[PDB]
Amino acid sequence: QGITFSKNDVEIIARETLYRGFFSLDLYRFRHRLFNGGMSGEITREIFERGHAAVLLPFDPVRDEVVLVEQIRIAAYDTSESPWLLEMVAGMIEAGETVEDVARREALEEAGLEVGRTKPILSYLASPGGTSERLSILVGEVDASTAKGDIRVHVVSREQAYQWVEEGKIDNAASVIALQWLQLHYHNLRNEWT
Amino acid sequence: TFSKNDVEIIARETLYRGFFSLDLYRFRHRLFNGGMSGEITREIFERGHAAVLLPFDPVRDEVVLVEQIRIAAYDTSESPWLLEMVAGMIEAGETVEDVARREALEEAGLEVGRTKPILSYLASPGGTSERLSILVGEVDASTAKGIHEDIRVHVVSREQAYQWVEEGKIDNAASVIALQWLQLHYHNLRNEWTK
Ligand SMILES: Nc1ncnc2c1ncn2[C@@H]1O[C@H](COP(=O)(O)OP(=O)(O)OP(=O)(O)O)[C@@H](O)[C@H]1O
Repeated sequence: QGITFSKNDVEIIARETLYRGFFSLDLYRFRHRLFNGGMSGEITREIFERGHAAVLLPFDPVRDEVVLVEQIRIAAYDTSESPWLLEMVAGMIEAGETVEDVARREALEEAGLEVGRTKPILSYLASPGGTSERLSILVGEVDASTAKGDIRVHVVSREQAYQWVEEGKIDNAASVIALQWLQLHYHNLRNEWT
Repeated sequence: TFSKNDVEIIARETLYRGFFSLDLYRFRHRLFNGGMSGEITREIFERGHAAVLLPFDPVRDEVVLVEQIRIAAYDTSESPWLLEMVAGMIEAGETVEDVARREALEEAGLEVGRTKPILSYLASPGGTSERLSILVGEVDASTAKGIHEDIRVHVVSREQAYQWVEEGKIDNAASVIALQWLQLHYHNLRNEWTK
């Protein structure tokens, strides 16, 4: 079956910016259809607005290796042993840029990686109870033996990277989603990129 | 190679206090080439942390999803009504399991049997501290009833739920992560819970 209602079954009455700095905190005021058939009353929700991002999983299909980038993310501090995380290449998307354009650029800049073919993985909402942020992931064909370049660049086997997901050593959403997808799809990907 | 001793959090300055909070972290950290950074500031969205339950019936190979509006999805989605995992915020002194069991009962009338941790992830750690801890919980999908803020309960085959991830019809991080895990692990999990 699936979801019942569409973007046309909600009325956004007004938006209000409660905080504006590098990012924003907005208040949405809205009403929406109910499953029974009625119309909700007026609801307000706080929403963290920080734009949207492109993510690239660098995968070498011949070596069966991924490239990860390590750097500090201070928001991890309170719930992690260390705030230095192993992550995918990623960048914010500015007006007029494509996901692929940003993903290729950041792969070159962050990890010194020239990307061959790309393929979409998935596009996901990071945490839609409280933020609008959407991240669109591509897998990018790389030669992992060329990975060069603060930030530290790591080359590891696909199996090792996935075991690190299982063990909680990689535990940021973008990387977890990308590496789980790779564990499910690497056979067909290796075939396609031969 | 760095630990928390390699960070100095100078201050956390309140930027906004409402239902959620926004703080300015002011900090210095050690550099890979040696030495410390200067003062760095980052805006961090603080909303607590969450417990997430993937309700899985191993006898029937079915999963239970809950549907409701998430207005933050509006600007980038076909619809702001999302198909999701049971979830709730963890309050002081609560365990992940306490919250998962409570929300499973309240939102979907489900009693939970055995549980296994799937994984615990940071939603978007460049800008928010939020951590979400996912459990898979054994349920009898023939007890999945809608109760009676506005939620609809869906019972679907695991294969359909995973096909919806592939198609983008399920596209929130918690549900994508849980259902990808299930697609990787269901054969062993069904054996473990039907032995
Ligand atoms: N939470 C935040 N609060 C304030 N500014 C931010 C935040 N996140 C990112 N920025 C700004 O966005 C720029 C690019 O963001 P990005 O996620 O690439 O950070 P980064 O990897 O720490 O970057 P940098 O190489 O500048 O250290 C950062 O240099 C910083 O100026």
